[PDB]
Amino acid sequence: GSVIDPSELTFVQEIGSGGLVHLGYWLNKDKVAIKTIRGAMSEEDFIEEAEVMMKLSHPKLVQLYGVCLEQAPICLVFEFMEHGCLSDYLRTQRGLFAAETLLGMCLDVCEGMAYLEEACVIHRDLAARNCLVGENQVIKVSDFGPVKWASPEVFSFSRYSSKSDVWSFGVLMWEVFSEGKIPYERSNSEVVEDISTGFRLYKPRLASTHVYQIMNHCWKERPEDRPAFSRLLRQLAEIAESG
Ligand SMILES: CCC(O)(CC)c1ccc2cc(-c3[nH]nc4cc(-c5ccccc5)sc34)[nH]c2c1
Repeated sequence: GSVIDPSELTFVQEIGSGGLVHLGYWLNKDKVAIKTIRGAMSEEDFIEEAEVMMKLSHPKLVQLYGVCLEQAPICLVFEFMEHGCLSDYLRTQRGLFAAETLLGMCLDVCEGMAYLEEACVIHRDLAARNCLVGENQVIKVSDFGPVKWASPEVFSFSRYSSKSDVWSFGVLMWEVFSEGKIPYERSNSEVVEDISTGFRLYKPRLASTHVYQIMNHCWKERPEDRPAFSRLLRQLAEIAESG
């Protein structure tokens, strides 16, 4: 449920585009991020994803205040994340990040994805662009309600599972350690044929041998050979404890 009246919301500034993302206030008190509809995408599916997001509670997942239904275009009322999009945050603060900080960001994404794995929810589009940065560099997973991030089962047979999101997490891990670099920067059919041949993303300078090894385990051809998010969480924690 959670229905918000349009008069309660106050639009301040446009902060994102795709629909549009606006910085605003709810009841003239709380800082909120308002996601308005474009056109493309169904109005019911946009609300169906919001109902799923409001039922999943984890400190590493973005929380929703409510939904505006009365006036069209309809909108989602999200909590405001101070530093915004992860991919953009990595590019702006490039060269200022330490290896420990970048690994800490990957552990935050893996925490939220381990919760979704147990709750049997497939993300379908896990990327650095769909991750948000809050206060004290805390990373939260969004849009949990593009073949570069897709696994061989997805771009050829459209088989979605928890192991296909593991492949996406491997590509996400590459974006973090490369400090916001575009993966396979190359057309869709060019990369889809490159992956099957045996070509993967190169080793980033900031990432270590143990970090890149975990990325390749996520990049395994067979879904069964890839480790689960629950296992990956403990493997990433072992690197942070030692080096
Ligand atoms: C310096 C970062 C800043 O420029 C500050 C205004 C910025 C830019 C963009 C965003 C977006 C957010 C944000 N907070 N919470 C959400 C949820 C979002 C969302 C978008 C699409 C689908 C689902 C959720 S975007 C967002 N905070 C920002 C902060």
